[PDB]
Amino acid sequence: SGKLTVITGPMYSGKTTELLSFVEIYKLGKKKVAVFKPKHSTMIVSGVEAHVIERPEEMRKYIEEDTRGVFIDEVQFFNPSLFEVVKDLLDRGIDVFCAGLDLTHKQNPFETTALLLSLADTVIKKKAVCHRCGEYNATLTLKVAGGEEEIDVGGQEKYIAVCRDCYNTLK
Amino acid sequence: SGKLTVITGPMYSGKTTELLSFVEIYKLGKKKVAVFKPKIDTMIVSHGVEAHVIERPEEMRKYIEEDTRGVFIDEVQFFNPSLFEVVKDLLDRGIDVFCAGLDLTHKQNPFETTALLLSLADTVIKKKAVCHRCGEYNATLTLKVAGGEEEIDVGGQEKYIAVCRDCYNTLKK
Amino acid sequence: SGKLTVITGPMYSGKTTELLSFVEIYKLGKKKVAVFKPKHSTMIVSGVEAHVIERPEEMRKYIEEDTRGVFIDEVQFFNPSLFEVVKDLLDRGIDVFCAGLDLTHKQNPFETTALLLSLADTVIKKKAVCHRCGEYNATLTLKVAGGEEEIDVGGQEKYIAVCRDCYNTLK
Amino acid sequence: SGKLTVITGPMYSGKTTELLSFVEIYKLGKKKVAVFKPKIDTMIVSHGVEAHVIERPEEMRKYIEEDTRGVFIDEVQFFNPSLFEVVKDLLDRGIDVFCAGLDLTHKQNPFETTALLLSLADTVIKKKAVCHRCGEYNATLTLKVAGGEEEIDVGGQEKYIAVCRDCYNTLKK
Ligand SMILES: [Mg+2]
Ligand SMILES: [Mg+2]
Ligand SMILES: [Mg+2]
Ligand SMILES: [Mg+2]
Ligand SMILES: [Zn+2]
Ligand SMILES: [Zn+2]
Ligand SMILES: [Zn+2]
Ligand SMILES: [Zn+2]
Repeated sequence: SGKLTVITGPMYSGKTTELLSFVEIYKLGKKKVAVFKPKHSTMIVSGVEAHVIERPEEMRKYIEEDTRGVFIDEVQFFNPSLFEVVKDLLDRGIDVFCAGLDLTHKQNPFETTALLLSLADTVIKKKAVCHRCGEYNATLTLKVAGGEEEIDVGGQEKYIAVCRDCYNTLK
Repeated sequence: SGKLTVITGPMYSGKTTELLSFVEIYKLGKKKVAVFKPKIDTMIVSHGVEAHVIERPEEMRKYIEEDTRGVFIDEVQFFNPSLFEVVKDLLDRGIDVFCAGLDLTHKQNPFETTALLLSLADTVIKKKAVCHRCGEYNATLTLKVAGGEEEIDVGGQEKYIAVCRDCYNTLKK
Repeated sequence: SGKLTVITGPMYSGKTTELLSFVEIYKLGKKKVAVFKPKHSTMIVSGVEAHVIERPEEMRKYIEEDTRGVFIDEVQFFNPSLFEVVKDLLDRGIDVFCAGLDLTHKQNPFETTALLLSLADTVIKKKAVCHRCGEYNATLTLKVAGGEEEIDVGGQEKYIAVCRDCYNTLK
Repeated sequence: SGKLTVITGPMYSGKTTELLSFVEIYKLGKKKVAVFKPKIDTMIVSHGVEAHVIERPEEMRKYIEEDTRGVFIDEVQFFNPSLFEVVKDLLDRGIDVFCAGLDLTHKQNPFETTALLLSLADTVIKKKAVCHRCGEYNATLTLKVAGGEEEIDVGGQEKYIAVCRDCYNTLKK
C-alpha cells in the first residue's frame, strides 16, 4: 500500500520546505509525482510546479497510472473530502505527503488537517523559532495585524510563530 | 508550558504500554501524576497502574493538585471532544499531558477526539502492530471480526485484529 | 539486506527493555530469532532465553538458514570483531539489533559500541531519569561505589544515571 | 549543559543541508554561532554559510566567544579524534554542538572520529540517500567509482556514488 506522511506545525516551521524535500527524493528516483495546492499561482516555493485546484476530487484528473507519490500543500484549506481521496490513493499503492497547519491563530483545530493526522502512517510536527524568546520551541501562530478572522492568507505582515508561554503572555 | 504527547495507532500496537512507560518516568522523578481512563466497560494495564475512572473530561480537574506535573489519559477516543479544551488548559498551567488512543475505527473513520488531540499535540507517536494476516510489523489498522458493525464496541482479540492496509483491503473483499 | 538498529545510552535507560520489545515483535510474526549475550546466566531479563557466548565468532553456530533477526545485548563487552560479524549478517538479509552502553562512567567511549554506531542504519539513544534532579535527561552513568575501574559488572550498588550538569556537579 | 547532535550517513544524504538548517535556527534566534570545516581541499554549502577553516579541532577555541550558543562542525570524519574531548568540553560549558560527517568509508570501514562522536552524542540522525543503482530511498553506503582505493580522497560525483547495501554488494561482485 501507499503510506501517508503528514507534516504539520505553526507558520514558519518549514512545512513546505520538508514537503519539497520529499518531492525531490521521488524525482531523483525517477518516480512520477503529482503536486497539488489549493486555489492562480502555480508555484510551490519555500520550488516546483504544482497543480492549483479547488476541490480534492479534482486531483484524479492529474494522477496517472504510474504516479508513485502525491504531494499536497496547505491542506488546511482543502475540503474534508480530502480524507477519502487520500485513503483511496493509499489503497492504490500511491504514497501521499501532506503539509498544512494544525491550529488556527486562535488555537482551533483545522478540520482537514485533523482528519489527515488520524489517517497518517507518520506525523512530523515541525517547530519554529519563537518570535518573542528566540528559542526553537514555537508550536503556535499568533496574529499581529489585520482582523480576528481565522481564514486570512498572508505572511509576516500578519502572523508570527510563538511558543505556548509567549502566546499566553502576549494575549 | 506543559507539552502534549499523543500516542496513537491501531489495537495491539503498544499504546497503553508506552503511556505506562511515561507514567513510570514521572514517578521515578518523584513528580506527582494523575492517571485517567474512561468509564465504559480501575487499572490501566498493557501486559500496570491504578487510574481514576471518569465519564466527562472535566472530571479530571477534581484530581489534579497544585504540584501535579504530568497527566496521563488512556483510551482517549472514548472521551467527549471537550477533552481538547481541558488539555489546552492543563498545558497552559505547565502540566505535561500524555494521551493514548485509537486514531481510526474499525471502519477506518476518524475517532474525532483523538483527531482533535493530534491537532493540539507537540509530539505524535504513531504505533504499529504485527499484522494478524501476514506477520509483518506493518499493521496500522484494526479489523472487526465479531460483534456486529458498531464503532463503539469494547472488546479484545475475540472481536478485533490488527492488520496492514493491504491485508485489510484483502479481507474486506 | 538486513538492517542494523543500535540501542544505546547510559545505565537505567531501558536498553534491554527495548531490545526485548523487538524480539517479541519478531516472535509474534513467527520469524526465527537468535538472541545473544556476552559471558553463565542465560536469562535476558528486564525475559527471553539467550545464548551466552564469549566471542562474536561463536554466533555463527546458532544462526540457522531461516533466522530473520539477531539480537545482541551488552555489546560494549564484546570484541570489536563484532563489527564484521554484524556486517556479514546484514549482507545475508538478517536484521540485527544491538543494545549496549555508549560511554563508560568516566565518559570514555566503548569501542565496540562506537564501531556498531558507525555501521547502524538506525540509532536509538535512550535516556534515564537523573538520580540527582529527577528530570528525564540523564545521558551519563556515574560510579558511586567500588573502585575507579571501567570494567565492573553491577547495578544500583555501584552506578547511578545522571544528566551532564549533575555529573559535573557531583564530580 | 550543551547537547551534541550528530548527523551522519553516506554521501548525498543531506548531512550538510541539515547542519545548515540548524545554523539558521540559531541565527534566527539571534544566538551567536561558530561554524567550522576542516582544511583539506571557506563556505559550507549543500545546494550556504561562511565557516572557519581549521586543521586541529583545538583551533576552534580561538573563535568561540563568551556568548557563543552553538558550534557547527562539518566533515567531522576529517578531524583528529581529539575532537571528542574538545566537544565534551564545549557541552560542559553549556554550548550546543552539531556535527555532520560520514559514518563509513567507501570500503565500509568506520571513520573513527565520527564513531567517537556518535558515542558522545545526545541525538544521532542517520541520513539516507537515493540509491544510484535502484532509485530507492534506501542508500546507506558510499561506493567509489574512480580515483584509486584511498579512503582519504576528497571528491564528488565524479568519484563517489550513494548505494544501498544490496546494490553495493552487487556492484562489488
Ligand atoms: Mg507552507
Ligand atoms: Mg490500550
Ligand atoms: Mg541492559
Ligand atoms: Mg557535506
Ligand atoms: Zn517564546
Ligand atoms: Zn498484512
Ligand atoms: Zn540531573
Ligand atoms: Zn539500490
